[PDB]
Amino acid sequence: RGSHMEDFVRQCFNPMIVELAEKAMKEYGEDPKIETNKFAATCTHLEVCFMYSDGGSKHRFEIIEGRDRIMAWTVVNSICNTTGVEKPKFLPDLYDYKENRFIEIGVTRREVHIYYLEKANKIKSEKTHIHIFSFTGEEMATKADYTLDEESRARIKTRLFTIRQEMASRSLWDSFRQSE
Amino acid sequence: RGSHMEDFVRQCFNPMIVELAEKAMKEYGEDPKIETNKFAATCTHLEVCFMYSDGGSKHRFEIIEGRDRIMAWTVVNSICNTTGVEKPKFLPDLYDYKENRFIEIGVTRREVHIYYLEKANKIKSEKTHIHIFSFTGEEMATKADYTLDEESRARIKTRLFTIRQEMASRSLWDSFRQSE
Amino acid sequence: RGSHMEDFVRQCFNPMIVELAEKAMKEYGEDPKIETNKFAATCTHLEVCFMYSDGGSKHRFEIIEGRDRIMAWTVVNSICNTTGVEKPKFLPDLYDYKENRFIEIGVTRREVHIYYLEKANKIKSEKTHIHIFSFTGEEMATKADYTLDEESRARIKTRLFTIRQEMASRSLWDSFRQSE
Amino acid sequence: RGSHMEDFVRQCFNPMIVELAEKAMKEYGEDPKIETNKFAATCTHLEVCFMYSDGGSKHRFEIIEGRDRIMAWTVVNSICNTTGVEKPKFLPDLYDYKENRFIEIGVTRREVHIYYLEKANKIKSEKTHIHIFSFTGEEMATKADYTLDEESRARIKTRLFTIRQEMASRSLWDSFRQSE
Ligand SMILES: O=C1NCCc2cccc(c2)OCCCCOc2cccc(c2)C2=NC(=O)C(O)C1=N2
Ligand SMILES: O=C1NCCc2cccc(c2)OCCCCOc2cccc(c2)C2=NC(=O)C(O)C1=N2
Ligand SMILES: O=C1NCCc2cccc(c2)OCCCCOc2cccc(c2)C2=NC(=O)C(O)C1=N2
Ligand SMILES: O=C1NCCc2cccc(c2)OCCCCOc2cccc(c2)C2=NC(=O)C(O)C1=N2
Ligand SMILES: [Mn+2]
Ligand SMILES: [Mn+2]
Ligand SMILES: [Mn+2]
Ligand SMILES: [Mn+2]
Ligand SMILES: [Mn+2]
Ligand SMILES: [Mn+2]
Ligand SMILES: [Mn+2]
Ligand SMILES: [Mn+2]
Repeated sequence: RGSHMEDFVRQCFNPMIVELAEKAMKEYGEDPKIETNKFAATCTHLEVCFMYSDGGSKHRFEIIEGRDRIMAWTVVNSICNTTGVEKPKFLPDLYDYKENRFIEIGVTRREVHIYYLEKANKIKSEKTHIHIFSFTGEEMATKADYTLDEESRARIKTRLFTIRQEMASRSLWDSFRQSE
Repeated sequence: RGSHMEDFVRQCFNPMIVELAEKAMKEYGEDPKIETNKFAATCTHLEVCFMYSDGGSKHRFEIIEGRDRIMAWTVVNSICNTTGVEKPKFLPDLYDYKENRFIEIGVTRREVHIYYLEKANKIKSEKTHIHIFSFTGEEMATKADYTLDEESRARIKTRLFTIRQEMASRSLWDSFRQSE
Repeated sequence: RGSHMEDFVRQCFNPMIVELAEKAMKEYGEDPKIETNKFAATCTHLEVCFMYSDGGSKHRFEIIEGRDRIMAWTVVNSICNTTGVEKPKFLPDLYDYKENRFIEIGVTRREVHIYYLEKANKIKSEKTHIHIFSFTGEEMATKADYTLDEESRARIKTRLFTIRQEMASRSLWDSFRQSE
Repeated sequence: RGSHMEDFVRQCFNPMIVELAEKAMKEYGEDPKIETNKFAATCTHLEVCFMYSDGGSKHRFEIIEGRDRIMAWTVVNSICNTTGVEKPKFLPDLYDYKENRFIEIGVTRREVHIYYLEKANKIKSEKTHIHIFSFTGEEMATKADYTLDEESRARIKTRLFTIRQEMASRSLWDSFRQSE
């Protein structure tokens, strides 16, 4: 295919993130060489989920994103069967052992307002906490409970805007923006 | 022997846990290739003991389980001879430098209620703290003092239920359950 | 060139610091083999900046010094575009996610009093926090807010005086002092 | 020489401790192959000093023991010239950046009472904090200020008694005891 977006994704993100995103897309019938915008988004979503899990105390989070579908659901079942929390219909991204709730992390190129609306209406488990990040430095969380402290969330916002700058410097941002 | 339980234990637990469990069983005249249920249980008990020791503050715990019998008793003697705590008749699993007591960690396929009864009656040192975990997500500790915080114990419960699911998915749980 | 200062810098600082200082000087048209005093100063400034970033809590600081000019400004733009802080005219050394301000770290062979005066007058962004260290063990910070706790700053002062002793023992301090 | 004490020291302590003790003894005209009791004591003293430095918060301690005489005094001079603390006449073992004092750590086979007396009378700098450990599990510190918390000191006491047991099991304790 020879996409410019593909070579930028491989130099922007670390090899473990790229490998997990490639495996995730292929598992769902998506090709990272063609759907290069989806390739960038899944890497971005993966890195955001991992910085998020690094922001709290040790042992605080259980990472669901980044596993295969079967093993991700297996850990969800164990979390539900040991904490009594209701089983979510869709795969979440983390579990907060402190607040005892699942977290769905979103990363959007639109307003954080409209994307949360889509995710809140998509998921039926109203117990699942939602936390949205934008590429412009905005965020929005369920009940205005942002889970982490200010500095951990600020790192994610800074990293997101750096990716945007790197994309625009290569004339790839406009195609990435009008693709969500 | 060629046991399905053997190959699952080697892929479920990390190689250091398997090696320590193999050495522990052989030291007591048990063969991991035949007593494959005991092989799974000792690996599970070993991993639970190590996650437990990782749950507290640094330097808080002294790990007794996972050593050879002679060296495990040597550290117990040093702990007793330096803290004044009475020497337990049976080998415990950890020592809590914070609460100044030995901890016996149990992992059961039955009710956490009955297993503690067996361990409390087995040990005569009533000073030794007892902490039981089940594969269903229940726990029970001496004086209702669970030592660690909620999230460290929840990780162990989640991990235990994941092992149960992995066993049942391979049709090995029923033999493991009716073997304790 | 065969400078004694060059061989001391390579044995005093760790190879990653030397490599970053060499790249920084060459990027600005300076040669570490000739401008050996500048070579020592940039290594010292780099090490001080990194010990500083290690002094606070995790995630607290964003390191700007030690990057290439383009990437350093790219992260600054993301920090400004996500926190609303005004863009500084000159490249700072760190960003404090806790106090929400940029930090300019200085290391001087003169009085900490006069060097801050030069840096305060050089920078127009009065929001940028200034923190000066001397080779004699003195420090001076904006609004007397020294950011870190006492022990993290004391380590830097101790390290600075050790470098001075190592220089004087090799008869290189006097040339280094009367060069700033 | 072929000493039993020599081979036990090499299997009891980690190779970095043995190497530092060997270098320390040779620097003072002592041979680890002959003065095997001194070899064991210097390894024990070195390990105790390092567990001690690991007991406090990060950045809290500056390790003086384990360096060459010239570099150990160079760091002492920098600590004194930056904190204003008086220069000790004899090399201490650590510096407490929290309490702003040097620490002399002793390890004795006699009563902690008599050994402190020798060290307090040896050193003239009454500012230098003294902390003694015994192989029986006793300790004694200046002004009853034990610096670290209870659990960090208990680890050192446990480790000391384990070394004693390992020595006595090899019939080397009695020669080690009546050698101090
Ligand atoms: O967890 C998730 N799993 C999805 C795995 C996946 C990978 C590749 C293709 C695909 C599914 O099909 C897309 C189905 C229609 C959904 O449209 C999108 C588009 C882009 C991102 C997301 C969803 C998304 N955002 C998140 O925040 C997530 O957590 C999350 N997906
Ligand atoms: O510490 C322990 N050391 C035992 C070492 C050992 C290994 C292999 C065989 C064996 C002994 O013989 C069994 C003797 C009869 C005891 O029956 C069992 C069966 C299964 C687990 C345990 C005990 C057990 N549960 C714990 O919780 C422990 O801590 C613990 N053992
Ligand atoms: O961030 C910085 N970037 C400068 C990068 C650089 C490297 C090599 C040569 C050069 C610039 O040209 C010098 C231009 C005139 C400035 O004179 C000096 C001399 C010595 C140190 C500094 C400035 C300095 N002190 C700091 O504290 C800094 O943070 C800092 N520089
Ligand atoms: O720091 C120290 N540096 C000494 C370096 C050294 C190594 C080998 C031989 C030697 C000196 O000559 C001995 C001179 C007479 C002193 O007798 C002893 C005997 C055994 C231990 C100590 C002192 C001692 N105890 C501590 O606690 C220390 O801190 C400490 N030494
Ligand atoms: Mn997801
Ligand atoms: Mn998500
Ligand atoms: Mn046990
Ligand atoms: Mn047990
Ligand atoms: Mn700078
Ligand atoms: Mn600077
Ligand atoms: Mn000493
Ligand atoms: Mn000493």
